[PDB]
Amino acid sequence: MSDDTSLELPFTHRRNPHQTEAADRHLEWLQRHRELAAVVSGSTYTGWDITELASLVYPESSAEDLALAADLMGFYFLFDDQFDSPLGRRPEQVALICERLSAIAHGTLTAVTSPSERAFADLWRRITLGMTDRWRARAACNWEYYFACHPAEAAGRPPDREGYLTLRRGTAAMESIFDMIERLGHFEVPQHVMHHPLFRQLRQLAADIPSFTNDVRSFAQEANLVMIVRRDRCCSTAEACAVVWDEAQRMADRFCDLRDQLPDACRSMSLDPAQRLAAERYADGMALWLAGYLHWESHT
Amino acid sequence: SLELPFTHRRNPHQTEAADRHLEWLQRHRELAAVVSGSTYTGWDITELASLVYPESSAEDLALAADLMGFYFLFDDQFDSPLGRRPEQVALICERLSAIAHGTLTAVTSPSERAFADLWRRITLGMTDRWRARAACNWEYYFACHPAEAAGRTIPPDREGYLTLRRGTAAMESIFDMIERLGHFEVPQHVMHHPLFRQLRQLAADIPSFTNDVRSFVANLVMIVRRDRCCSTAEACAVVWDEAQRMADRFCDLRDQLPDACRSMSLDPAQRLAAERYADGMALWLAGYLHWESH
Repeated sequence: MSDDTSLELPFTHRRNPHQTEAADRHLEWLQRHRELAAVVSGSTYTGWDITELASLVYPESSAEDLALAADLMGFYFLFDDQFDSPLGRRPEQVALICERLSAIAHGTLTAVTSPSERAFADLWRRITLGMTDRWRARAACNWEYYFACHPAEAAGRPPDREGYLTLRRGTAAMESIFDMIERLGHFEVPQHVMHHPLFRQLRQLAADIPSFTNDVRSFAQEANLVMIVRRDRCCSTAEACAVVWDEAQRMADRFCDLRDQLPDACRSMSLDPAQRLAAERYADGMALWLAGYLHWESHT
Repeated sequence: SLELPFTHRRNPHQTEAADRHLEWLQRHRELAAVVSGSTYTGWDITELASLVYPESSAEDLALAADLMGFYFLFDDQFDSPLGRRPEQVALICERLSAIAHGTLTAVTSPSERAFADLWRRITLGMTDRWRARAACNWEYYFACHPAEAAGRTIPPDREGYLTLRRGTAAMESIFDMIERLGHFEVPQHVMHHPLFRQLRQLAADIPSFTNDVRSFVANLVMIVRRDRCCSTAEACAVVWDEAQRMADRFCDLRDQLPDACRSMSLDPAQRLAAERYADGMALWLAGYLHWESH
């Protein structure tokens, strides 16, 4: 698929005005976590364009919070790359590593003893600043979900669609990435907005879309939905790419239809003005995340 | 009847647990008094508990009965003729989530007193790490009720209906209880392995589907019939057949469990926990389905 083509949305991406300052802060973090960063070359790391990604996906965050987003995305890209290796083919070893990382999220790790553990403990300290213990409980469970999927990924080393997508939802870390909308916006969403079915659907759709578009973008290089569809349908490669892209487009359309229905949903619960504003900041945060992500993805 | 390749089991401690459950209802009289005596016993709650957690001790089976009784009694208060104001439901439910997270100032209402008892009993013996997920799943259940109350005012959209029902059915907390009533916690890379995540979602969804077919506009049969412009019989069949397909998939996945565990080189203790977890969901399904058919 052309890097020219984009998913259709009725709004465009935005870019954080603090991108340069946050990039400088991110470079300092990489220096403080040199052992973690050294697992790939400077050229590979720059190729990822991590600070560009952070700026597009959280475009309303402060300089300090944008730097945290950058550090976080760099951790995700570096963590996972560590398993593109013979270690990544040893699920029991992966399970030990990932159990220790979850223990950090839940406050039970006795001592940090690896570069990944040290980097994640720094990030987690910063992530939980200013957030309620109640928010922290869900954020910690979503980190555990992410870490805990990695042994299955290692065991996997052609899967069925449902198994593949179930694994992908975990390894994509989108639940934590959307938890960060609250932390980087300094607010917490009212529980009966968070769990209203309109909002639960916005979150699932915006979480799923990037996994679909990423698999189309990455198919050439590469456990990929385009391959699964091509096999299952016995169709051409270009046909399989279109099937996957078009399902992403259907999800995007449904996301936007539900966003149009948000004011009626809020009024139906008689939200007060502060609750209504939180609901909008949450929905808009997921929308701007998506638009920014898609722009980054088409330019790399 | 929904078909499974294994049968239900029944807890041998049913009578003792039922007596302990009657004592709990006596202690929470104001909550219990909200419905008639014939209506409550027409549910029989301890029968359900005995069938869906058939390997629990007497003491733990009593906790399961008290919990199931709470779900029915708590939800009854929102079953008014015209529905409760959603923002009033939101206040009620925010206070209950606060109990689960340890932040409620004072336990005041009958529902609050009952839930504080149940939550203390549920958390005893479990790690704070387990409690974080269990609390979040209680919070999910409580937090869905304002949306449910709004829905009473006006058939909903299918995807939105099933998104709501997954929350109000409380199946995530009900499966959290497999660990608490079994006195074990499952290894994280078993719990989040895609085989096990699908087992859990399938077993959570099946009872919502069969319950909607059995109870005759917020109902999946009505939604299907309207969307397909089909007959009542075709719509029931669509919903019932979908339930059967999910049960069939559940059992296929359960057949693949040994290979999945070996692929991760689980040790014997971890493998046993994986089996206890999967068997717990399987027995919950078989027992529920038996109870539902009477």
